[PDB]
Amino acid sequence: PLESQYQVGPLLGSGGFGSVYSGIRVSDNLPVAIKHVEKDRISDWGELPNGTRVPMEVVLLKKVSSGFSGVIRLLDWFERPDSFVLILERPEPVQDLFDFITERGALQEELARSFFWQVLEAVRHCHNCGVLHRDIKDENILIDLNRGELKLIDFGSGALLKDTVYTDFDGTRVYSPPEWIRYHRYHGRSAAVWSLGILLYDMVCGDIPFEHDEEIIRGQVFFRQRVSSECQHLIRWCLALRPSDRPTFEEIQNHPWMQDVLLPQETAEIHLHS
Ligand SMILES: C[C@@H]1C[C@H](N)C[C@H](c2ccncc2NC(=O)c2ccc(F)c(-c3c(F)cccc3F)n2)C1
Repeated sequence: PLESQYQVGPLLGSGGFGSVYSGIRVSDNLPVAIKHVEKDRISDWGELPNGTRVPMEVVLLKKVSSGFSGVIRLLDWFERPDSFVLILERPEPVQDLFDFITERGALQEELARSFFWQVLEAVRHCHNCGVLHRDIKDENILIDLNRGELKLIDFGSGALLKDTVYTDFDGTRVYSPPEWIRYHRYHGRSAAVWSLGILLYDMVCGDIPFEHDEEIIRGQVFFRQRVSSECQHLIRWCLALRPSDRPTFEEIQNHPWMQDVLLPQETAEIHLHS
């Protein structure tokens, strides 16, 4: 049984993704997050190695499970008559990047560099494991405040990574690329790089650059805060209108703005513990 193994704590939040609760594993008192999703609300379904019908999210989290701590670990999962329940690792203390940015405003470039580098390492891990997240954004990034380590969450809009065109999308529209808005078509890696440009702008400006479809299509970036020329260049490159003009993960990590990154513990020491 599920509610014999886990002591349910308060509701953390709910939305399109389902309902997420704080929890504790009864046996060892390990902090967990308990995600409930109704079967009717799941459009994308996957197949487990031994042919079991499960939400894509379970397939994807299983593919990215390893010792690497840049992706939230799926500890267990359960099927109920009209729902699925996922048990996820829960760092303590933790804060999502959206709340962190709301609280602190625009981030110092040294902090934004450390955070962006860790999300690039996490997204490269997903891609290397054949997983495309499709909803990279501040709300889907968790900060392990004690360790200065960032974790990617919510693979509910994800898909298996492929080299052919995607014509389906259920991620966040203001992080979606102009090829999706205009043609309902995009390729995995270049669409991920566009969302990364949106995220980097969000970190250094304290808000997203585009709100309307017309602004995404135009792709003209206005800087509302003081941002270095090198950081502005990387953002504008990730936000290139033509998908083939966007940098690869290697070109982002070799960019001059990305050099001399702080270690996660140094990041926590300078920017989080203080
Ligand atoms: C209340 C959340 C708001 C987010 N901005 C989004 C979170 C989310 C959305 C969709 N699917 C799954 C998720 N959550 C998770 O997998 C998950 C896993 C481990 C965690 F430590 C947390 C968590 C959090 F994210 C914020 C505060 C406290 C937490 F425990 N969440 C729910």
